[PDB]
This record gives sequence, C-alpha cells and structure tokens, in this order.
Amino acid sequence: ANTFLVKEDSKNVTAYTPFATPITDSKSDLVSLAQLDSSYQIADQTIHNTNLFVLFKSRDVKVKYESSGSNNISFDSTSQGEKPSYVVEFTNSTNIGIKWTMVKKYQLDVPNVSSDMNQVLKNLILEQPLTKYTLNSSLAKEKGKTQREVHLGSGQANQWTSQRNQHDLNNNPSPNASTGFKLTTGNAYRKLSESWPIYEPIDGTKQGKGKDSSGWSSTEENEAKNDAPSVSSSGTFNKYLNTKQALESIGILFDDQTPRNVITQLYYASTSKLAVTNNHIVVMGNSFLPSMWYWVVERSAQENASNKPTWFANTNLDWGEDKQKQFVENQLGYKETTSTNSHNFHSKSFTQPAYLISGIDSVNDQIIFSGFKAGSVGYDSSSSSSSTKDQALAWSTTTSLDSKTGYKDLVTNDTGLNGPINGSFSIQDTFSFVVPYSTTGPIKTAYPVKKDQKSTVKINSLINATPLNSYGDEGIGVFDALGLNYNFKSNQERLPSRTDQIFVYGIVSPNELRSAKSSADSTGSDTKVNWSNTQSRYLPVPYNYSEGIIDASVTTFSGLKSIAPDGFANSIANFSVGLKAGIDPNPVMSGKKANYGAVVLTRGGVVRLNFNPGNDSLLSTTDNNIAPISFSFTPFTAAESAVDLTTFKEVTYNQESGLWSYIFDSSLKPSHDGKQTPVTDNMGFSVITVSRTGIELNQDQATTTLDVAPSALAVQSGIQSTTQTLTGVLPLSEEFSAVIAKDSDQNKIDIYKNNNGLFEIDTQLSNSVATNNGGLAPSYTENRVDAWGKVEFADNSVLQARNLVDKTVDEIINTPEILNSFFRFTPAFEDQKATLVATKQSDTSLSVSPRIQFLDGNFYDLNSTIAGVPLNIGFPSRVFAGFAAL
Ligand SMILES: OC[C@H]1O[C@@H](O)[C@H](O)[C@@H](O)[C@@H]1O
Ligand SMILES: [K+]
Repeated sequence: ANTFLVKEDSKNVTAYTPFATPITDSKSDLVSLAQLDSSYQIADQTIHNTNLFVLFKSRDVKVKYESSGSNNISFDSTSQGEKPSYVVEFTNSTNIGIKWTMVKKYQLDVPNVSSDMNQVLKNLILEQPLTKYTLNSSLAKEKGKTQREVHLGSGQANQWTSQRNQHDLNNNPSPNASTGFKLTTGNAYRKLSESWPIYEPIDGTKQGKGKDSSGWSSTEENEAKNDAPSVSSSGTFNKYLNTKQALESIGILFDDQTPRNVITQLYYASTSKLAVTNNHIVVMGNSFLPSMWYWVVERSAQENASNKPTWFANTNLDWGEDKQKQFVENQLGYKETTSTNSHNFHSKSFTQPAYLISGIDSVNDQIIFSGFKAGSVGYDSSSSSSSTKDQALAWSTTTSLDSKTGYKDLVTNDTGLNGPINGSFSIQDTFSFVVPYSTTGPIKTAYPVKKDQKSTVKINSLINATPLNSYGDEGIGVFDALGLNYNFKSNQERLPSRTDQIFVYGIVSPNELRSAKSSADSTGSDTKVNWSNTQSRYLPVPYNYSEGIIDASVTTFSGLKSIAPDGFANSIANFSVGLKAGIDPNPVMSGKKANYGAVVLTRGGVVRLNFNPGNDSLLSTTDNNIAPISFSFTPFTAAESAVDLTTFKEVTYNQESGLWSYIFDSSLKPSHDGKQTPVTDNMGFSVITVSRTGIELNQDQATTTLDVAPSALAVQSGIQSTTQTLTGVLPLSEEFSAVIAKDSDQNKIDIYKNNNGLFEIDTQLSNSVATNNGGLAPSYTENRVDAWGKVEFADNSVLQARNLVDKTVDEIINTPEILNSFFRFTPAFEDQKATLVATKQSDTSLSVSPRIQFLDGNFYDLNSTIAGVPLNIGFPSRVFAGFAAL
C-alpha cells in the first residue's frame, strides 16, 4: 500500500497519500462495518499481508467473578454488558480507492477457571492502579514485622543466635530484615468482585485503608470525599488525591462516579494490543493495568467460536536461569503439604500470574513481547494471635556485596532466595542496605511463617499495580527501585533485585502459541505452556529522576522527592510502552537471513531487543560473565525525558529508513489533576525517533558471533508542538515528515525537514505541499520552484545547434542522456531528482514530460496513482520537432 492509515477518532480510519491528503471516500466507521454497536471503540490495528486487523472493545462491558460454582468469570448478561472484545480482519475490495469489507470476526471470550485457579482467585486481591498523579508517598506502605518478631516474637535479638537453627535460619545475620508491609493503610487492595476507589492516599503510610475494604466504606471513604471532592466545590486535598478523570484516561470504566469491579477493569485492559502471524492473532493488555491472561486465536477458528485466553499463571517463562524463576515463585506465597485452605499461586504450583505488558508485535511468523513483572506476593488473611496479620510477605532479593561479579553469578546469587536477608548493616565505620556476604557454614533463608502457625495460617496471593514486590517504607526499597545498590569492589558493579523492577521479553514461535491455545482450551485441571525464547532483566527507574537521597535521616518512599520529568508524579515505579519490531534494511552476508530487532520505551531510556534470525532465538554469546546480549538499555537525554510517556499514542517502523517513530499526543492527558484542577497543557504532540547502534550480527565472518549487544538511540526528533491538535504524522522518508494538525478546526500540512539529525519546520515546502488546490497532490507551476522543483525546457533551436536533427525520434528516444539535455532542473531540496519520459508523436517529433521525486523518495509522473486513483498532478509536456526519418 502506497498509503498511510490514520485513526481520525475512536471509530473511523481514513487512508492518506504521501501528500498528506485523504483518499476520497476512504473514511470508514470500522465499528459500524464490524457490525458492533456504538459502545465499541478501536483499541489497536495492524496490517498483515495487505489486510487490516482491528481490535475492538466496548465501554458497556461488565464482567462478574462468583467465588462458588465453576464458571466463575462470566459477562453480566443482565441489562446490556454481554459485550466481548472482538478482532476483525478487513480486506480492501476495490482496485480504485479504499472500500473495507469484513472477512473474519473473532470473539475474545472470558478465561476458563479450574477448581485449583478459583481457590487462588477466591482471596486474590489487586492494588488500585498507578496514575499520572500517584506520589512516591502514595505507594509507600507501613513496614511489617521483622524476621525475628515473626519467628521468636516480642522476645529479643539476644536469643536470635540460640534459636535460628530451630526455625531453619542457620547463620542468618538479619534479625531486623523486613517480612514486608501492612495492608491496613495504603493504596486500596480489592478482590475481583469489588471496586477500586477514585481516591489515592497522599501518604499511604497513614491514609490508606489498604485491603480493609469494610473499614474504607464505613470510616475513611467519607473523610476522603470531604477532603478530595470531585469537581462540580473545591477542596483542601490535605490527605487524598482524587484521580477519577486520570482513571478514565487509562481505560477505567464507570457507572457514574463508581469504577466497575476489578474483573471488569482487568478484562477491558487485557484486550488492548494485537499482533498477527500467518496462523495466529495474539491479544494482550495495556501498560497501565496488570494483565493475567492473553488470547491466542487460530485464524482458522470457525465462523463463530469463543476464543479462550491463556493464564500467565499457566505460562512458564525462562527468566534466564532456573534460579531467577525460583526467586519470583518463592515470593508468590507459602507452599506446604501441611497447611489447610491456605491457597496462593505458589501453593497451587502456578507461576508469575501478572505482567504490565509493553506491547506485542510480529516479525516473520514470530510474536515478540516485553513487559514488567507485576509485583505478586503472599498476604496473611487470618482472623482471630497471628503476628503477620493483614501483612503482605515481601522482601528485597538484592544480591549481596561478596557475590562473584559477572552476570550469571550476580543473578544466581543465593541472597534472599527463600526469605528476608537485607535491611541495614554498618561494616567497619561505613554502611550498606545489602547483606555484605553470601562464619560456621552456609547462610540460610526461610519464608516468614513461624513453624507453629505452619498448619493454621492463611497465606493468599495479591497483585501490585507496579513492578515493585516490596512497598515497605525502608531505605533498601528506595535503593532497589532506583538501582542504587553497589558493591565496594574493583570495577564497582551494580547489585540487582530479581523480585523488584524486573523487565521480561521474548520471541514466541507458532508451536509455543499452539501450546498456549491448548492451555486455554484444557478441560478440567490446568494445562501448562513453556515459552523458552524469553529472558528477564533488573530494570530500575533512573536515580536522577529523584532529588536529595542521603548517605555520606535515611530516605524511604514516604520522603523520597520526585523531580521526574516524564509525566509521572512518582519516581519509583518503572513503566514501558510501544514495543515494536522491524527488519533491518542493511544487507547481511549472503546465505544468512535478514536481521530484525525490537525497541520499547521505559522510564529514562530505550531498550533494544536483539534476535538471531538463523533460528528465531534471543541473541546470546558463550560467556556467562557478560549479560544476556538479547538486551541493551540506552538512557535518554533531557529532551527525551521531558516527553510525557503517558501520552504515548502509536509507534510505526519504516523498513527503508530502519527507524522507529514514537508519536505522543497531549490530547490523551486527563481533563483534571488529582487536586481536581483543569489540565491546560493538553495541546500539542511530540515524536521520538529510534535508530539502531553498534556492530550488528552477520556483517562479515567476524560478526557471525558477537560478545557486545547491539543497542538503540532515542532522539526527540524536533517534530513537536504545544499549540496544535494532532491528526497524524507521516514519516515520508529519513529526510522528511508531514504533520497533519489543526490550529482552529481545519487540517493544516507542515513539512519537517531533517537537518543533520534535527527536524525543523520548512515553511516554504509546507506552503508548496499544502497548495494542492483541493486535489490529492501539490500543484505544479512552471515559473516556480515548488514541491516539484522547477523544470525549464530547452528551446526547439537546440536540435539544429547540436546537429541532433540528423538523429531519428527512435534514436533520441533510446538515449536517455540526450533527452536529459532537453531540460534544466532546479531541486526544491538537495538530491531531489527528475528525468524526462519521451513519447513519439510523429515521424519527426516527440514530447517529453518530467518524472520527479517527491519528499518520500518516490518518482511521480502523469500516470501516477495512489490506491489506484490517478493523481493528475499537472506535469507539463513539451514537443521537440525537426528530427529525421533517417
Ligand atoms: O552478632 C553481631 C555482633 O557480632 C559480635 O562479634 C560483635 O560483638 C558485635 O559488634 C556485632 O554486633
Ligand atoms: K515547478
């Protein structure tokens, strides 16, 4: 397709030429054409093999979770909420213009619930979602019991050394290590059948009700409402933010002022992104809410099937080592043959149940994904003298200082594997949050349930709204979240978490997508998928997005000062958006296959994912000292960091340039603040351009293997505005972009020109391109250097003067270099090219008409079409006469 598809609104897609003009009648209500009702909106769209695949979801959708029976998750079929999300394949049925017709329609059904799964879902609890306005202090949660309070009691670290052997804690130096955080204050935690509030606590260390749902609605909700009342009032906001409009902006659904139940929000968020292969449609969730499931649709699915989603809790990833998997699985909750009705994901042999998915794409017949591990830990829901009551069980898993430095060794270090170990330690006359070693034998970690309460205790599963496991308001949590934990060695290597701020990526083969479909369709007990072409990576938020961190008074989440420039009030929770794959246009040594990669934005930088196209694997190298070479992180400068990542609108890739274009649109900002103040900086847009860097695979015998990861560079391109409403950005070429925007209520075309890496508006080219006189393409004027340069034809007297009269028309016509001498071209931009096309008119004469490059690098002439429609640009023709018939 010689066209650009532009989503004009939530229902309509219009086809645009490279001249930034709409193809007449191309505008299509794809919702109406999918035979869906007006409550449906376009979530995402992609081209595969010339057909258009669109993901729809409905603002009317209602889902319920019933703890008993066994079709536990269903749509609310009463009223009008039986509104599943749909993928639709459209094909263009005309050779002239655009007429979308529906080919195939696929319903995304609610997930199956096994007996085993439903025992976990029963007491599953989920944090209220993170917004734009969530503060470091909002996330902060009350520090839980120490490891020795849980095990021994109110009863002294004098008896810590005598006793740690009777509680499986041999040689453990960390009696004062935290066992997690309290669920009586903080961000609201709610079951699948409950609703999140519109209120966020300013200090979650004091003002939340956490999971104390019943406390919230009888006591604290009234307080929050009087403090933080929705705009018509104006309130004090001493204690609570009100983020209703910010919740709406991230796809939270509402019955008036009340958010719909969690299961509804999960389903609605879960149908956000699609990708398409020869055999499959894959649907995944957005970067804003955790998702617990994803669809694998078989494109052959009969004309009307219910395509079942696969649980992530049934989807085993390779985390890079078996050990990196154990760290995640051990902190999911208490496993035990001995305990009763104590059901969590770990105890029921499930794996990591939730991700904050960056996006999904396809290259060749492979699916590529990335996301953040959503924090998931056990909590103690006991009712009576249980010490950890109403407490989440979570702990830093950050590698000790003594660890073998060399990635393999850093990430497989035993520190905090089975339970708590870090807090604070003064070695010599200096200090560390990290345990200084990994004596009388090997150091032991144990799960913070004391031996006696082993058979009585109720440890259930929760899911956090961010990539942090541990919200506890201690020093280590800040250092875990911000990447500040360093060894004291030679080359001073950074010590990673493997539970907090963990990024996940992979490539998924068609067989691997087939097992997921088989897991989703499992009768009875849960079937499992293994995805083996996957990795994880400790990816903290840049420490320089915070201020005033003490060391040389220890700062925790409740006092940590955000200066985060990227649209988030918080400086501790990482975020990712716009994963996108592309084939490298740069040739490879022959007998090897084309290179491909993907990129994704995270807070403070771009990540490059590197694949080996030989066998559609993660790129790797033989040495385990150097870090999985499938991942590279390049930090942003100030200009990239100033971009509000919550305004991400779309990402395209151009195979000719080998460049990614990330579009940001400020109209996506919410109407109002957490203080209910109208947001006024919602005008404008921004483009970030991503390019590959480093030595790429298979250039020459030398680079058949690599021991340095290819990476990417994100550059705020110069294409931005604080004044215009965006309609679209057309990346015509590496040298040019067209922006369609409105100042008033009509669409204006701006041409941005790339000057040595920086895009600048070119007002003369803009005026040339915009002067199309209501046609599809820029006008042509003889006397003007316009979008088409300027052509001056030689006079007819050049034939006689050059003794070309002694040549025939047929000779001249088969000598392109003679007929390049019948004009002088002035280019409008450097290296714009032009040739003359010749036509015999008689035995003695011919005409010539120019063929001229536009900004896209394509040649146009009298016969040019877009979508089969003649452009009728207005190129001249010139007769030359007096040639011989020899
Ligand atoms: O158990 C920890 C203790 O080890 C002993 O050898 C020292 O007396 C203390 O300085 C230290 O706090
Ligand atoms: K011209």
